[PDB]
Amino acid sequence: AHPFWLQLLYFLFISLLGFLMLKALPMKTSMVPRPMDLDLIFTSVSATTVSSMVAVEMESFSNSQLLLITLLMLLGGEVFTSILGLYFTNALLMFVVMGYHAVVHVAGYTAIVVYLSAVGGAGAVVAGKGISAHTFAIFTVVSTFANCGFVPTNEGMVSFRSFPGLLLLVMPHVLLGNTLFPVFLRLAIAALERVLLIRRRRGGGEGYHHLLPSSRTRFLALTVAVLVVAQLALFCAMEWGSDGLRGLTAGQKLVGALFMAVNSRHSGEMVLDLSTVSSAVVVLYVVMMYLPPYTTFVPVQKLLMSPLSCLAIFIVVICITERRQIADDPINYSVLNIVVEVISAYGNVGFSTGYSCARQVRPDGSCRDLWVGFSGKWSKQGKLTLMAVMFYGRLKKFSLHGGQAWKIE
Amino acid sequence: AHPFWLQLLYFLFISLLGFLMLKALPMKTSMVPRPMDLDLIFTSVSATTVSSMVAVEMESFSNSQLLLITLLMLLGGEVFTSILGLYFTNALLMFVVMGYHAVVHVAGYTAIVVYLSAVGGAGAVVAGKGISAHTFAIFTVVSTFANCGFVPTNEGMVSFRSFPGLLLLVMPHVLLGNTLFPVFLRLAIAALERVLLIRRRRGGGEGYHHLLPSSRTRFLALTVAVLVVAQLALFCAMEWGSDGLRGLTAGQKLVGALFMAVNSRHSGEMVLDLSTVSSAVVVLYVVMMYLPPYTTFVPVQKLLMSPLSCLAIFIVVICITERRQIADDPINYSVLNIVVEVISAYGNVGFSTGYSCARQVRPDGSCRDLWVGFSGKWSKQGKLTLMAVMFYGRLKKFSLHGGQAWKIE
Repeated sequence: AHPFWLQLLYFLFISLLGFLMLKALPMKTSMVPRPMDLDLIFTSVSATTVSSMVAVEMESFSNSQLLLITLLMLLGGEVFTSILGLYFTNALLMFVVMGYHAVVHVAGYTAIVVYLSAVGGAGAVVAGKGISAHTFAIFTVVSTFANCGFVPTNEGMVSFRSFPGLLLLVMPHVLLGNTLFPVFLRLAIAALERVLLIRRRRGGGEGYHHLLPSSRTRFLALTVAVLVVAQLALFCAMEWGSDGLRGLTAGQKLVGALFMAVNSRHSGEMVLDLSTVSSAVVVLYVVMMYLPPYTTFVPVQKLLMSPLSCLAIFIVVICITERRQIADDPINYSVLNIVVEVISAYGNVGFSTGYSCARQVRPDGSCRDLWVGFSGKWSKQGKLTLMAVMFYGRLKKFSLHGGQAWKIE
Repeated sequence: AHPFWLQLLYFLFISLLGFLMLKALPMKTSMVPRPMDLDLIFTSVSATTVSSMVAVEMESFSNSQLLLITLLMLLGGEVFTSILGLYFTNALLMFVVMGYHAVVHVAGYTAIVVYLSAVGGAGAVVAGKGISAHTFAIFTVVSTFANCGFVPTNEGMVSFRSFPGLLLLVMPHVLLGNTLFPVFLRLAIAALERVLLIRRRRGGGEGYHHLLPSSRTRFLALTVAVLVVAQLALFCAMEWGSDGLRGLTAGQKLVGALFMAVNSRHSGEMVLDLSTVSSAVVVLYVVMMYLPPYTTFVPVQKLLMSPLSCLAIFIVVICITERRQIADDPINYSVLNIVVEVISAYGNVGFSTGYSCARQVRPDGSCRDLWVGFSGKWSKQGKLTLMAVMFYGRLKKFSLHGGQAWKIE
């Protein structure tokens, strides 16, 4: 069995199960009609293929569907699908990877809740939202760590903006579950060595696709900081006296800047909104957000097309069939925003510029803009194509090749 | 001597000489003040690195500077720089390549002028422009064939729109000088064989970077038609009842559609305007316009970055330093338009969406919009960065590698 097919079926079945059990469960309170089936399946797909693509307000979700999405996105986190693959490849490192999965989860949702309760601060916010502190902590942890980014509140982290606690206490899980997974894996195996030599020193790699040679661990930790600090520097050199950053203090704004820079890689947790930000920053986000997480700067089948060519074709489709809204509301439906959304689907971040109705070239009729955050392109065909891009991007490691026959000079 | 350095100096010196002799020569009539030095050097760079980037109206150019640009873009056409490289590599195929250069030029500017004179039709247009029929034919031929696209008239080919003569009689030179150069080279060597075997059959290639194995000639002629027909089909399936295509007949509109599809690769001659065209067509143009001309679908130094990464960095720069106009006039300065311009500089097509002032979100003050056609980003820094992209894109064959150290999963 080709692991591509196996994981495709895994994700498809888990998404279907999540969608069904999300449809069944009660909705928060009773005054919100259940969203159309497409929105629900979109939320299930986003949760499974750890990303975000909110597409449905998170304050319109019960405390039961919150746990459902918790266990729908955990089953779909990178480390888990890695453990589930090791199990089949084992029929001993699986034990340690699962142990650290559990350890980091426990630390996360036993520290976030402690911060929430002990020091009130931004504790009344979640209480007003109707989300329990325990459920909020669980959802955030199983999201952020799985590098999903789904936040319990409609605001996202902008509600927790102006409070650095849940930003520096959450991001470490972004840096502990998706990109710097091998680095901390090796670093903790170094401590475990007190008691497992064959896993450390160079060899066959134990057939573990998420383990790298020691050289590449340190060299991938370099690419990260150099990209994280690059995004942080650009965002602090462009959007520092911006309109969406005025009421924050210097430290309480740099916290959000670092959160955005770190999460932009493959987590997708937003504290700002990607509409009042210069296009030279969202372009850098797109560029640093298309890159696969184990992409390293090492200074030391023919019918398939390259991932960038596939993204080009998908953007071509999104623009080809969602006309009459690009030509009607160009500011909101700018090809920059379309590209950002498509490459968020592909990169499994879930960055979204939203659909602030104030940006319409001309306000027509009743525009009671929802707080979904750019629920795709508000067309069924576009939502389906975006979900296809999402599924193609989750299993990107099995198609990253491409090209070949497209032979350049 | 690394040929990259030699050709860089060649292009730099030729551009400087062209700029100086363009500054010296009289301007058309006397009522047009000479454009600022940056615009003149921009025109020289565009002519040298066969592209377009009009940046200065062509009806404000004398009949002497027209010949200057004629001989400034010929010296810079791909075939010529290939012959000049063969000369140095010869210190016999140089003779045949030069012969066919001359033959196609002669046919072009002895047929276009014949069509212009014999059948009046769109002959009064150029007469009104003030451009002589002979000079118009020369400029068009030395442009189109060198795949430059500079058109003598301010309109471009939209003035010659509604007249298929100068569209199907010019495009063949687009398909005879840049992309299907090797195909016709081999096909004509087949006829010459009547009299040169070692150049045809597989061997060392004679060190000719513009010659391909017979298999790749037929396989590159495939990629072209399949891309040409793809662009033609998309443009005819989207922009066929458009506003900028209403007054044309079915055949007289399909002629322009085919002209746009064929020229979009590496010529850059516009009959329409890239503002009243759906973004799903300009996106396809960008995708089919970043590809190098000898790119084939074959179904049978560490500090450098990949060409797409370099383009990403250049677009990041263009957006980073040309702020306050993206946030002030988003419709005209859309990142889609910026990307189109940057990848036109890189691909050496010279496609330009123009700056129709009607597209401003709010018309402020006196906007006497020029007919330049998107003279860069109307900022000196942006014009310089665009010229740098242009020079980096002309000698793309010497940097197409890149990446390496950026090691993906």
